[PDB]
Amino acid sequence: EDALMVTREDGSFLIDGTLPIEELREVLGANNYHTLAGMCISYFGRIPHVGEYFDWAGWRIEIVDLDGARIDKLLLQRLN
Amino acid sequence: EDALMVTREDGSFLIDGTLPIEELREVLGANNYHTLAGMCISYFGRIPHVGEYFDWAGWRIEIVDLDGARIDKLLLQRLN
Ligand SMILES: [Ca+2]
Ligand SMILES: [Ca+2]
Ligand SMILES: [Ca+2]
Repeated sequence: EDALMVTREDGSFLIDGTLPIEELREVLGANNYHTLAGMCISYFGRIPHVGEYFDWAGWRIEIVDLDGARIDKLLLQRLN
Repeated sequence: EDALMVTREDGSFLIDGTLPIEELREVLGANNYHTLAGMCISYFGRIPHVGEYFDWAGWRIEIVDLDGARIDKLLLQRLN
């Protein structure tokens, strides 16, 4: 089944909302949530629009796909 | 229901694979397919991996989310 994380040409990451935060911490070298999508909902306090973003642990996390209410895909880019 | 197209902060577009090609042509100012996902499958001749891309009509089209076999979200960026 679908890869949970993939690397783009520029080194940024496209990541499934279900990735556990523990695993996210490990792969970036960087509660009321235990997954990436959960962390997003916690931060925005609502279901974010695609294209909204926030910064966390020296990374920018941008919503890139929703499936209905599900935060399905995020883009992670290291802050410059 | 879900927006078919959204604009990112840098002006690039995140677009649903179901967007018809006619409508895509209009929004970019730019068969065996009539949708964006269809055009992708036609180009690759297989279901592409997330992060694969091609150039078409002065734009780069990058796969950014799959749902199983469905090409669910694409990133469109104007070639520099
Ligand atoms: Ca979607
Ligand atoms: Ca997906
Ligand atoms: Ca999806």
